[PDB]
Amino acid sequence: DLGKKLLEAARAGQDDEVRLLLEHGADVNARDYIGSTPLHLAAYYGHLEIVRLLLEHGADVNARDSTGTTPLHYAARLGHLEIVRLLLEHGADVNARDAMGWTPLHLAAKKGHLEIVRLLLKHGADVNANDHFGKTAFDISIDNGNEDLAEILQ
Repeated sequence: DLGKKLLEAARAGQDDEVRLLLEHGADVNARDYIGSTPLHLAAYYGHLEIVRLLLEHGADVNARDSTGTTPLHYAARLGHLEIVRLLLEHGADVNARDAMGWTPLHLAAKKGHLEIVRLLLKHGADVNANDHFGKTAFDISIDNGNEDLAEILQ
């Protein structure tokens, strides 16, 4: 159906094809078999323009897949700064927790993405949020010995 096509196009970074499918009425929140939406896949693969088009056509900014992962979780983990920025501006839940209890801040902390960390903090990320391991993003920075991040967070 059109939603399957939309999922594939979003994943592939096909700006024009996504716009075409949306204009022919593809379900903007179509789900794959793990509950990914197109916005998840665009966030994962770093397709800014596609995230923009999807939001414009009423994509759920706070969709969760079957594991509780949101698009912002992917963008934060995979280092896509400008996707983090756009998602945040469209109302992404800065403190969403995935199945492990990780917020975007935790995930950006794990991968050492300093500008994402700072941007998350500007938009109200909870520096005291504990994951299911009992760790804050600051604990993670101390466990990775990432001085720059620990300095930002401490």
